[PDB]
Amino acid sequence: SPRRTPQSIPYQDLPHLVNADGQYLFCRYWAPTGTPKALIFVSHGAGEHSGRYEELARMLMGLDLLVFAHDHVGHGQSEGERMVVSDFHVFVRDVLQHVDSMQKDYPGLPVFLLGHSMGGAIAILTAAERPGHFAGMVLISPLVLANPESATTFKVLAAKVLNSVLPNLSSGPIDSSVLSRNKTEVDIYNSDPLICRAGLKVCFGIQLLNAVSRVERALPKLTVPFLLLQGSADRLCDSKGAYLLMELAKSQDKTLKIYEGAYHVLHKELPEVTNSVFHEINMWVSQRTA
Ligand SMILES: CC1=CC(C)=[N+]2C1=Cc1ccc(CCC(=O)NCCOc3ccccc3CC3CC4(C3)CN(C(=O)N3CC5(COC(=O)N5)C3)C4)n1[B-]2(F)F
Repeated sequence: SPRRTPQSIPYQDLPHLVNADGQYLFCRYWAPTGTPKALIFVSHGAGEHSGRYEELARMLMGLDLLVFAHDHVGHGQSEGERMVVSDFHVFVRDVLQHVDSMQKDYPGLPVFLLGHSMGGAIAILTAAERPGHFAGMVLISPLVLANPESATTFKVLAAKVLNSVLPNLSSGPIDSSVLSRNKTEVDIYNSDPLICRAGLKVCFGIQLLNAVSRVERALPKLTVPFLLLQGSADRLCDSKGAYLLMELAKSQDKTLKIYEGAYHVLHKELPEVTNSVFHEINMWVSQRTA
């Protein structure tokens, strides 16, 4: 009986990678027909999975980048208790393993990171561990500062869980209605069986708060070029965090675009926003691969 995804598919039938904890991570690749000009790792966020990046990945592949991703532990088709992580650094360690593996297979190529929300915090922390080694980072509403209502809710609950033994204490789910003004994208999110929409475990929310704390400490070490895209009406990642990232990162090549009125998932927003997001990422990555 082979090791299977949480959805019962044998890993031997799928692209995969075994992490340092012996857990199978489901992997995705979008490689061009020609010779790749760069590599780019796509880092998905909490609750979701790498298949939600199909359209972005196909655009980047069309620029002759080799796009690759995996489902973070506890997410999508990867192993692990759902939306649990022993420590947030597991996510960063696993990204670095996959990046290092791909860099061996495609030596000499520059490597970019792209991350949304929790995946953007992962990307920041990944780049901060390897100053000078990444060519650029694209951040879509990265988790730099949590929505303050969410932060206060979990900080109070964290007091219970950090002082008692309450392993399964949960709060509300990530609210789908604040993900996007595009109702069809909200409905798609609520329909995808690979998305975990349960109430957030307090221990997982604690790791999200750990991510915020570690991102703050990482900013003085962050020198990678980056493009930062942020909606002004984001009720999940506070736009104040995007401004603070622009202020505190030491990168010499940093650009912020604010989408006025837009919600959290900018690459799945109203068409005017999403089209701009795709266009801006295309141009920014193109300029830095040439
Ligand atoms: C007056 C009032 C009363 C109450 C009660 N509220 C009030 C007001 C507000 C305002 C907002 C909220 C709630 C907003 C909400 O849902 N928080 C969820 C909990 O978040 C956290 C919990 C702990 C730590 C940190 C956070 C914030 C992070 C940011 C992410 C949660 C989103 N994720 C992420 O990586 N990605 C990928 C996704 C999925 O797929 C996509 O495509 N992208 C989303 C990480 N309230 B309220 F509290 F309801």
